[PDB]
Amino acid sequence: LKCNKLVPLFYKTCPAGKNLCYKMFMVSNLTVPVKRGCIDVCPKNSALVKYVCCNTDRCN
Repeated sequence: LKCNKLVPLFYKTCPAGKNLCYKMFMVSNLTVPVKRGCIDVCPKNSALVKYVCCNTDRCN
């Protein structure tokens, strides 16, 4: 249950209270992640900016 916030800040671990991790970014250089954190509801998306939510492993 360890995740990172954004990238240059990292997060460490945020178990209990939360439920999964999530990242949000848009077209930049070659499809890269921009922000990240652990929450519980992260559905929906858009078209130029995508925001997904991971469960565990490689992301909380």
